[PDB]
Amino acid sequence: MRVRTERLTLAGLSVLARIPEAPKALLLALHGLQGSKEHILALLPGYAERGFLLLAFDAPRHGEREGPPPSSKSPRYVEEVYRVALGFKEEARRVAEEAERRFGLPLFLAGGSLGAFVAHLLLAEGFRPRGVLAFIGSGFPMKLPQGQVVEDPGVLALYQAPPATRGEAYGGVPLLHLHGSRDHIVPLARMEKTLEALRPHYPEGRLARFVEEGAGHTLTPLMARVGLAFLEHWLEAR
Amino acid sequence: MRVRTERLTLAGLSVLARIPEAPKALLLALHGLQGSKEHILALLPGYAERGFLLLAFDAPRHGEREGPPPSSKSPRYVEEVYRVALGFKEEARRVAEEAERRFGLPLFLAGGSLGAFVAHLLLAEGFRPRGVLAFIGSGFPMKLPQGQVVEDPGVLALYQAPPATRGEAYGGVPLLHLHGSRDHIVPLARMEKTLEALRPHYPEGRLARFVEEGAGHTLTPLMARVGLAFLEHWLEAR
Repeated sequence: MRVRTERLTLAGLSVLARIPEAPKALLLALHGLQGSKEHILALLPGYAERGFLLLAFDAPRHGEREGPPPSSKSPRYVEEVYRVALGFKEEARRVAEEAERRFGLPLFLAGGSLGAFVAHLLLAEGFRPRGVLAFIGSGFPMKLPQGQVVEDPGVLALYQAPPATRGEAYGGVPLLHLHGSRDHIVPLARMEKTLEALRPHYPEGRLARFVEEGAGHTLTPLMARVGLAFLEHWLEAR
Repeated sequence: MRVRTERLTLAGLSVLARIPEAPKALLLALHGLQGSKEHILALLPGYAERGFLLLAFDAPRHGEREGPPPSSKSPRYVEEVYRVALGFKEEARRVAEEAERRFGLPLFLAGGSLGAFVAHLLLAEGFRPRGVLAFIGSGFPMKLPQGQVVEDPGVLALYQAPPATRGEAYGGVPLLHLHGSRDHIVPLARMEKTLEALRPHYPEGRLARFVEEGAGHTLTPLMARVGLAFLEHWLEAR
């Protein structure tokens, strides 16, 4: 399918869009730390060409928005990363609720790294999309390095009760985690911890994982193809 | 896509074929213990419609062939199960090589349970398809139950040197293991042991796993859909 790149205004932010002629569904994509709305859409080859109306926006301090983004060399890095995440979550929820209204179609969510964590924050807070792809990520915030200072109440609360520890709130929304076995930014074990926390709250067949052996912290074209099949599976179901 | 079913003769065996009107690749499918050629093709919905010419034949002692198959009550159960696997392997390689000569299309393998182990036996002996789907299975033979007697030299050889311990002979052929977390016939850990044995021999990736949380020892529609994405990714690769 031919695909047109265009900008809308939803929930008051500027969203990059890829709209197909006969859209069959929407896909809101949330990028990773140090990423951008152009970056995440480029990592989803063939999706719009198959009928998914893609939408991405820059998280706080990223892309065209005012920086600077968090620096891993700062003792306030973690706090800034999750302040960005909490803002990204609040924005995403509104972007999705509007998008649905402006385009009237089933909506799925995709997030890479920080965006996958935000996808978990959204599900834990009751957001109900038709399915979620969580790439190179986790439902627990990153291990907190020694030497950091965290005083923000929102950030402390996410560490005290990570979203993946609230599986009962996820509504069994279909969820696929896609990961690389050698990821050093989000260790494989944190993705597996997320799946094990969610397991008991998910009806059989609705929760799954795909692991590319040897891959690191990169949303590979293989992961992208598998995620595309997963969204079509739930879109064509029941 | 029009698809028709027919019986062909390849390498002297009766092969069930599901033929699309526009074949872009071949998929030889190898059923599991107590299964049959019709059962394994029925568990691959949508594959022929996407352009895969599916082929399946009955393993020794199964389906239309003189049986019965091995019975778990027998002290020679394991011996008989792996002699069926060795026979099935030798036949499958001849069927695959004839199908490739005849249709000139990229060839992939899919195996379910014992058929997944047969796919491993083929890779360990240097058969080089474009990619392999190993559903609900493992590259190691089952744990030997107490009371089993194994005298067949060919089966003893499989325990002495399981195929997954010969990763260097696999030639980095793309391989995806698809499994259910609650499978007790082939425990999840046997599939993980397979991948860990092969990992050092797949330094360029192309090895992967897909685990459906809550699924058991069945080839689920979600597994089939993910396996079709893996095959299309490798078919399209350049």
